[PDB]
Amino acid sequence: MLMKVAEFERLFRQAAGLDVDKNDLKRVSDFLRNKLYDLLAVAERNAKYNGRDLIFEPDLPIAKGLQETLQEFRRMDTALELKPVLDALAALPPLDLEVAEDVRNLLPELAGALVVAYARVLKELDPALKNPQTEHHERAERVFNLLL
Amino acid sequence: MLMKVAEFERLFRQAAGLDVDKNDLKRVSDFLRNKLYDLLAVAERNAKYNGRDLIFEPDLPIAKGLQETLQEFRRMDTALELKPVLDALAALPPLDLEVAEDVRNLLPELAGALVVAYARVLKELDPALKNPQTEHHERAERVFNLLL
Ligand SMILES: [Ca+2]
Ligand SMILES: [Ca+2]
Repeated sequence: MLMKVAEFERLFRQAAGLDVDKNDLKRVSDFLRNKLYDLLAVAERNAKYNGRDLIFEPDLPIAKGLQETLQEFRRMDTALELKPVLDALAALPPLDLEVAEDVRNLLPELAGALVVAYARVLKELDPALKNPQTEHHERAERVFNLLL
Repeated sequence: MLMKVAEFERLFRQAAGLDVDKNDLKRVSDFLRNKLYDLLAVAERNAKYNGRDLIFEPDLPIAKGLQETLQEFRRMDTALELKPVLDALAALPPLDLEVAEDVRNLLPELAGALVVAYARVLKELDPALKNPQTEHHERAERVFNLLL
């Protein structure tokens, strides 16, 4: 998955005080992994459009709000490994272009930001929520699908 | 505002089957106007990053999900005028760079996609909602703020 199980749990807990059922974490990981993949697919397209042989941070379609959530994640002093993210993404078609070092280190942080955003979306959908189950996740995904 | 009152009303109905009044539209329009402005502000940064003095479509940080929503909007046969969008954006500080022709024509569509996404978020917050109250806008905005 994108990160260790305990890592997912730690983000859900600290960011929104939520406890995610293990039977849902795999899907959460694949869902956010797919969103991260989409950020990179758009980034590769932008890199080629600008005549570059490498993908850089500006190539990723990260809007101001997501950027601020990313900073929100960074303030959590939570270091996530790169390997699990790259391995998760490798299940999908490989990018043609090399990603710049700025982006490589960014990927795990983005994974964290995505989980943080996802957890908070769940909280907006159900303010008193504590233990989301399948149905909460399906709904959270529908919301995410609208903007990311 | 970003569009005619009639067009806002139409998008809210076609997108989420929601009704909207005056109090709603002024707040909604300004919020989405600011979101659209932010896309452009980031686009300007991206244009400059790529050594251009003109903003093109790839510069806009449009993630795949938002792009799908734009395509969803385009399927609603609701053509929006460019001028109301530019007038709305004029209330904010002008960018240094001019936008290219393809971006100009895209702006109204983005305004429409944003309304479509906003209405659908409101609907997710409460599938039984018919007319969004201040409570709902506050939550819908918080959801958008996490991603845009
Ligand atoms: Ca070019
Ligand atoms: Ca560069």
